[PDB]
Amino acid sequence: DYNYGEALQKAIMFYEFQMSGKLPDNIRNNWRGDSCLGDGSDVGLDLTGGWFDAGDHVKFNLPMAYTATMLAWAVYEYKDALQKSGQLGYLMDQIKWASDYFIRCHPEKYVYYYQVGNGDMDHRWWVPAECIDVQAPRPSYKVDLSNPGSTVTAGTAAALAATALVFKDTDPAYAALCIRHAKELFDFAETTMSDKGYTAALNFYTSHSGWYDELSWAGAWIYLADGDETYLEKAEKYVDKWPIESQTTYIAYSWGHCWDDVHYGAALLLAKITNKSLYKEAIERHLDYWTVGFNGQRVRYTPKGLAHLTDWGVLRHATTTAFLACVYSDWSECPREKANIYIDFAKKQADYALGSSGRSYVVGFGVNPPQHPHHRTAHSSWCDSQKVPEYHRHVLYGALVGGPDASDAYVDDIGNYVTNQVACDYNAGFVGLLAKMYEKYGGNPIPNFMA
Ligand SMILES: OC[C@H]1O[C@@H](O[C@H]2[C@H](O)[C@@H](O)[C@H](O)O[C@@H]2CO)[C@H](O)[C@@H](O)[C@@H]1O
Ligand SMILES: [Ca+2]
Repeated sequence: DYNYGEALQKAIMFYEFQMSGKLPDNIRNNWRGDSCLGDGSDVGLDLTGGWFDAGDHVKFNLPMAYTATMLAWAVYEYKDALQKSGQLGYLMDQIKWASDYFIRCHPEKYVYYYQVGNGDMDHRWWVPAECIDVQAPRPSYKVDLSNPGSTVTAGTAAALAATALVFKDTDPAYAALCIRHAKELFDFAETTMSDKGYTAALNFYTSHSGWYDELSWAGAWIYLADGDETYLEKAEKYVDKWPIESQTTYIAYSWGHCWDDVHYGAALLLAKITNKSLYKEAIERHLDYWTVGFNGQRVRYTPKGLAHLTDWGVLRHATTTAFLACVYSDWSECPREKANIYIDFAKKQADYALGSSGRSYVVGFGVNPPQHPHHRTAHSSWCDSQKVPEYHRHVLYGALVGGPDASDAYVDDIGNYVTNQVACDYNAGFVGLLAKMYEKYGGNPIPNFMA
């Protein structure tokens, strides 16, 4: 069996490498430094902090909020296992880092900054984070009542709500602040019902599923953290505008939970909150189709056992769906026979990410892991070139790469930003999955681990 403690410890550490702004003194690596300290200067605000999205240095607040919410979800479900591993403190520190940044992006009730950095310009430069802000300006982008962005504002509300949920027992003052910001951002999103202003992320993180599942997503997290039934009532109200499986009348089920489509996770949380069969059927339709099949149709699988939804961030999809299987299979209302099927599914997907096919797909872990992730700072080029140096100067511990194709084929290639891609959302659900696997199978993390 694989060391799920070591994997978990590193999958969490991966986020330290993504940090932007003035780093705290408690960081565990010696190669990341302060960066992009002027973020927000163009609008008179302190918009520093947060995570760089992927191997670039743009801060995209839609996938960032998604990542924070999933990280908080891991704590919510597997707090005790995360403490026993000794990594709960690090994971909590990262959640607050992202949420602190979301709060700074919300200086007024109906003004939310959703992006720092221009996508096209930032991607022209292959330079480390500590040098990026000298090469090109980093403008701030915002939405308001006249140019609204309901998807991203609702997504950030979910993140702050989930943050308040896990910080309420340790820092109630901080939890109260996050809740206040979440309900404001929720009201902002619900009032505008539009993405007319969400324009800086076009061609990078444009959603087509709609902001309504983001509303149910946020409404459930607000209720779990605050108990205000008003936001549970609003969550169930917008279920009828979730995506529907084509050629049917079911709630969509043949995709997966991801930064673009959160109605999957929303259905799981609403099932646990309300115990209604509407949500239980929807999530069980999804997890059934992803395992044994539903109505004679089944998600594609590679011969080596990987659930292969699509070629873009395939492992992000498998590990994330696997995490949902963990949470639901551990639920008391889950049919027992379906529980064993779902959890065996989760272990196989986890083991595939860790090296069941013959090689780890987690940088710096296991056998023959990827060594050339499409990541500017870990590569650390001295001349604006992906090819120079020919080896990464730094190890991007814990990063889950895009993954192999449908025939289990994969090759290291710093230039392939699909197969060798890494990103915040790729590791989000992965943490939750490993937390469960550690709880069940153990495997001790590296003591005193430093990068
Ligand atoms: O936005 C996804 C991905 O983009 C990467 O930049 C690409 C860019 O999208 C493409 O149009 C251009 O031709 O090539 C660059 C890379 O050479 C970016 O490097 C990634 O960080 C980002 O995740
Ligand atoms: Ca959506």
